[PDB]
Amino acid sequence: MRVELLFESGKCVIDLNEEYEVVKLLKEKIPFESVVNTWGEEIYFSTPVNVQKMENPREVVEIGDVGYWPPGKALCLFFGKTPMSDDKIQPASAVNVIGKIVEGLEDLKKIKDGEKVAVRFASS
Repeated sequence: MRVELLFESGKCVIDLNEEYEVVKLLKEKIPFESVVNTWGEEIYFSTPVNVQKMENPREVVEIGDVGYWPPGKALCLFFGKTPMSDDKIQPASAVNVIGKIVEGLEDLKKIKDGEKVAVRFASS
């Protein structure tokens, strides 16, 4: 299940495996908009969904994967090493890896902490 994220500065697209309740429940809440929040070298936003179940949790990811941040109802978008590591790009919590940054991996560095995402399903 694709999802395209347009911002003011640029855009990306992320793609999420439909085996997961959160992806199905997100289908009720797309398109949507949000404040693009930032933390070091990741971007997240206050999603309108609320699920805390996690079918495939991890404690580190690649520079091009996507999770959900259940405890704060946020997304994540990991595109560099945040300040919360030493060896490897560990996130703020044991987040699932349910999605992939299929696109946008350089334009994410040029966003601000408020470039108004407007999320869509992609395949427009």
